[PDB]
Amino acid sequence: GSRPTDIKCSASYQCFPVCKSRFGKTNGRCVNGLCDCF
Amino acid sequence: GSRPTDIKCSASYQCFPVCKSRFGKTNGRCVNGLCDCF
Amino acid sequence: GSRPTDIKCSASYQCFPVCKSRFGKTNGRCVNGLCDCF
Amino acid sequence: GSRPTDIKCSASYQCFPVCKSRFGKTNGRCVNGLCDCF
Repeated sequence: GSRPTDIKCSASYQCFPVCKSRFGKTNGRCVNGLCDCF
Repeated sequence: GSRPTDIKCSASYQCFPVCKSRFGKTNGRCVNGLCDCF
Repeated sequence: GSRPTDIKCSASYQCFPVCKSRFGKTNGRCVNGLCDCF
Repeated sequence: GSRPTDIKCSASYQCFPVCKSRFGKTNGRCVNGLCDCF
């Protein structure tokens, strides 16, 4: 499933290292100012 | 070959985590406002 | 425990590659303008 | 000991994914607007 985070963002490119590091996930999206990982 | 994305960018440095995570590619380029991976 | 860096930042998303590269750590936080890793 | 790049940057945090992807290197520095890796 998806993993929402508390990491703030303004663009989805910013979410890829977070999503990889924290959850081993290879897809990230910046959704309402927060990284969401899937 | 190259793998285009829907990830918006304003500089090529932004594309490296996306290109690595999604496709295992070691180069990203911001091309017409979108990340391209190779 | 935590490992400080002198890598400058304005948001915590920026610190994830730094913390991974330097210390193998999967959490980064931008704390007073510098990456801190844990 | 460094590996220079043609990747444009404004801050050293931006160079960590570049340096990892291209050269397997765990340190990046933004030097005169370009990523340098070591």
